[PDB]
Amino acid sequence: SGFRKMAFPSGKVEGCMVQVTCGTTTLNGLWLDDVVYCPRHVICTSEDMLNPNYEDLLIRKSNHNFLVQAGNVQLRVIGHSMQNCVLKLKVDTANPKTPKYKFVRIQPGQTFSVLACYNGSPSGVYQCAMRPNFTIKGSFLNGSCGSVGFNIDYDCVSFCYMHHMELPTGVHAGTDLEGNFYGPFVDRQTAQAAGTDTTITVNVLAWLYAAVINGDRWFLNRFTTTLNDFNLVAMKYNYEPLTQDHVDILGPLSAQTGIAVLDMCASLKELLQNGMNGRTILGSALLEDEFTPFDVVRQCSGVT
Amino acid sequence: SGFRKMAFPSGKVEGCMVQVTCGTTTLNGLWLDDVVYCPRHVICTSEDMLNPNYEDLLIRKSNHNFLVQAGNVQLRVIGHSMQNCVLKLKVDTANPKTPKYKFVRIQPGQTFSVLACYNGSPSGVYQCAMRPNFTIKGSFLNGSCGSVGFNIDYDCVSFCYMHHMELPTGVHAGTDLEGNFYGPFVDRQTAQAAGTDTTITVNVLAWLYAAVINGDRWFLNRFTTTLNDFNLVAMKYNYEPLTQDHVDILGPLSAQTGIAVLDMCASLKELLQNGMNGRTILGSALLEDEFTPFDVVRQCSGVT
Repeated sequence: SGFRKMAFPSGKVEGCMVQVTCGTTTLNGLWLDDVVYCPRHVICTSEDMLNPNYEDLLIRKSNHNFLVQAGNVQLRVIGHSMQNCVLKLKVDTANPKTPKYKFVRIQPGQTFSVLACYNGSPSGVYQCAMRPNFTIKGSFLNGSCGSVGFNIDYDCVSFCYMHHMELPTGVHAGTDLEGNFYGPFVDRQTAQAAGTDTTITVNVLAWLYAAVINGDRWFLNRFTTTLNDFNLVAMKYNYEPLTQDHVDILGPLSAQTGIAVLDMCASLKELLQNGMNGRTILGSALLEDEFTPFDVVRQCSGVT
Repeated sequence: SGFRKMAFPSGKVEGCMVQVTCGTTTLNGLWLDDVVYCPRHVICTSEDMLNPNYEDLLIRKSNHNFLVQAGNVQLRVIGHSMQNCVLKLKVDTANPKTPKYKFVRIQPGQTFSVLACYNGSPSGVYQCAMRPNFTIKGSFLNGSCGSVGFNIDYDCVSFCYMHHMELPTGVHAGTDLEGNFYGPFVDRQTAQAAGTDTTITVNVLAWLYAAVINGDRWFLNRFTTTLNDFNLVAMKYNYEPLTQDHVDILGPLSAQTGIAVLDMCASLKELLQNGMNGRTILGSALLEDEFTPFDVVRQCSGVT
């Protein structure tokens, strides 16, 4: 019993973190096989960040200008290339701690663990969601760039995020491991406003199922609804529309609890309309949306 | 910017987790040097848990009855002893991944990371606090016993908790690594009710400092208070009394923000009396008390 914002164990990723320095910029790199992946803005001064031409800045850089340190041992850089917004530094040594891995590009609403790093050294691990506006609400200071987001399926690390940018609003933007930004963001210090941070409806419903499983049941009401009726209310409250695909994904939690998805929708509808009235659900005074249906099943079933 | 419930990177602890089986009971062990530490209730059937005599049950157990598996390799048990509520299984092999470590007994209000494990395999990491009633609000299923709580100071893991028990209220109880329960709890399936779960006042104040640092300032008011006046209000709201020792501990955050501790107390007093009025602080609708002043400084300064 109990339900926590739980991150993946970070060890497999800790084994991959390195320091990358180019001139006076130091950030983090991900070392997988004989390639170190890092944000291309490693090559920028803060002056350059205002209007960088990455291809032109990169011409002035040689392999030996990229200083890669793993622990307190230097890696030899034998090649470098730019792929979208990441650099790939080819080193002469395969990371002996390379886990089984994949690069995945996640969808908004999907959750992942972040290993916050500074100078190639892990400081902390926390759980995030790709927001519907393609920001993430992280905890990142100067030097945190190249920190990565990931999921683990048994022994396979799926890397889904690399940290590049903080927006003036103090929310975060970054890339998949192919260097493609999530959403419309760019690695330039310019006006970049985020769109509406809508609530991830399917995740709230999952978390209400988590609450029922863990004994928090006060919000279960006598009502049901339809997807169309629920969605009129979702729209009004800046919740994402619920699809039949979301209903299908919640099936296992519906089955485990015996509460029909549309009945839980009607409970959520009343919570939106009435509020919590000073009550809590799983120790929260607001409706939590950074647990996926898969997260709730995993945590409630104890997958390793 | 941003402020997250952040756990220590778990890798150093993942390297220590093993499976312990005695008869039909399987739980987790901590392997440090040539000793495996596990809950003594590994020797109990669920029938035994109703009224166990551990010394008498232990007489019927030999070294070879304790099956210790690290990955998919068996460790040879060459000795066993009971220390308070833990067993110490001496094995013939020092854990080659033993980090620098200490055993510490933490005080209520202190926070730590939990590596939730099943069958010696890590499932997740999350942040906890030793509650003022000496419970913790964890996420633990059958098989999670022997999962450990820890802090890390650079490269030294301080182990402070081992998971033993879920109370009928679905809150958690366990020991330090000397096998001494936190609070009055026992490793027996009996009536054990928790006392008042008071709010860790110094931790709330730390988290309000975190909020100011991270741009959330709407709750800063024009008032101050005294420790005695604040404490009259704390008492009424089931907050722990604030001491001058707590004020001293908040000094660095006071200094960084220029907000006197007693001014932040007066802001907290108004929040208690007025509520949040549907507003949030660092994405929470309630006052968070599982960040210590040290946690806020660490996360806000990026210690590795």
